[PDB]
Amino acid sequence: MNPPPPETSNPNKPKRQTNQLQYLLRVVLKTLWKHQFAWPFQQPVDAVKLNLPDYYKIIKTPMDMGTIKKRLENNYYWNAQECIQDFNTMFTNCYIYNKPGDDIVLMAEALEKLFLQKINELPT
Ligand SMILES: COc1cc(C(=O)NCCc2cccs2)cc(OC)c1OC
Repeated sequence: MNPPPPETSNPNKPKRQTNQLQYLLRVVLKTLWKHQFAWPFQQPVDAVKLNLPDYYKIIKTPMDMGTIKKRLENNYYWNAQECIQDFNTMFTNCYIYNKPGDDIVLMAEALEKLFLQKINELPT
């Protein structure tokens, strides 16, 4: 069975909006979303649908771009670094669950390179 997806709101967590977080939604996330390899990453891994009964037996900090998008829309994050950490968790989860050379890993590697390209320079 699937675990609950990561929270996208939390009333006792303080919220914040910054220029860098606005950019992370408007430019970084919304650009990566349109990439031809983004589709595996647009929603939480559904282990029942995808027939990955070991996924959440291996991956204990799940993350995906649909969750990140909702978090950005809700001003869930305190700063850009917190959001960037969720992207990095999403990519590393893929590398951990799989192995080098797998099609899904080739997709994550390409997306990670584009992500790094986009966050290399952030607004002030
Ligand atoms: C989001 O992370 C993952 C997503 C998928 C996924 O959508 N699989 C559907 C068919 C595919 C297989 C190869 C390319 S896409 C598979 C993974 O591992 C098999 C992942 O990593 C855990």
